[PDB]
Amino acid sequence: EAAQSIDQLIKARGKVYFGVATDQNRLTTGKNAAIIKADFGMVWPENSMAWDATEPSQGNFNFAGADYLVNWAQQNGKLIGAGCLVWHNFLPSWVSSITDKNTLINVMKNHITTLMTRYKGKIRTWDVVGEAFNEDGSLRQNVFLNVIGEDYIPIAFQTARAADPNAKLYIMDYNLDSASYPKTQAIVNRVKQWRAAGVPIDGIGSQMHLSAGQGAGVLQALPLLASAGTPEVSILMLDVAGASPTDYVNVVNACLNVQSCVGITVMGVADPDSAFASSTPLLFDGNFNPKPAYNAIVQDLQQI
Ligand SMILES: O=[N+]([O-])c1ccc2nn[nH]c2c1
Repeated sequence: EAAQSIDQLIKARGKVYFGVATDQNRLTTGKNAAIIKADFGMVWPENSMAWDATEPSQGNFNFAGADYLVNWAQQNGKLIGAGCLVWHNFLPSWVSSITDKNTLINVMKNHITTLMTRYKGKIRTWDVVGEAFNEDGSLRQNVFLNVIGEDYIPIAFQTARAADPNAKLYIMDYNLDSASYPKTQAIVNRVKQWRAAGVPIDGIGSQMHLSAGQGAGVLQALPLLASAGTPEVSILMLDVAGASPTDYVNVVNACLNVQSCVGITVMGVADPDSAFASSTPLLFDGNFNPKPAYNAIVQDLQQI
């Protein structure tokens, strides 16, 4: 049927992409590769770029999984996003146990530089820092904050910019879906401050793991995120419990409404492959058929 690719359609509305998280296992099973080829314009590593996947012991990197994704995307004419370079998730014990500031700075910089160098010029977007905020808006006391202090964030970004000046560098977080929530306000205020200091934060990414009914709030939250003045914002990790068309369409329209929002990435293709499968929160069902939300996004994006 005509005009059924949400990536094609969103590009026709002036956005950069509709993306999806994937990896080698997905691409070689199910109908994921077919759907991604037809319907999506950008891919991200669901897991293969995580620190645990990529640097399981100090200085010793594992690239096979990430290489597969990058190669597949290149072969299929897809943009690539990657991350997360610095966050509290998926950290090897060898990182978490470091207590010396200069050591951890250099570990972090080597992790950033190594990964970004390997894929230099190939990656549109890097999520450099993730999940840096507490729910109250204070900085999360992860190993980086505890050992390095708050400079870890400027250092990460500056390191990333040096490693691959072509990439757009993002900070990302979750629970940025309500404009009145302290975390949402805080990331804006801190990103403004960091950018005023010359930190090269090109984007804020909103990890939109949503419960039912939360789409509507994003119409206010996304404009708020864009007010930090980054050149870009994006929607990441999108899924919605229940997959209501109302929620999905509100999210998409938030993207359309926000000039600086470049695109939307969904957390996966088909429901059974979600970490939240019982909430059937994705755009394709367990037989790989598009769900009502997919079709509602198509109608919303269709336009002489
Ligand atoms: O948007 N994404 O779905 C997504 C998935 C994994 C990631 N790791 N870093 N950034 C990511 C974005």
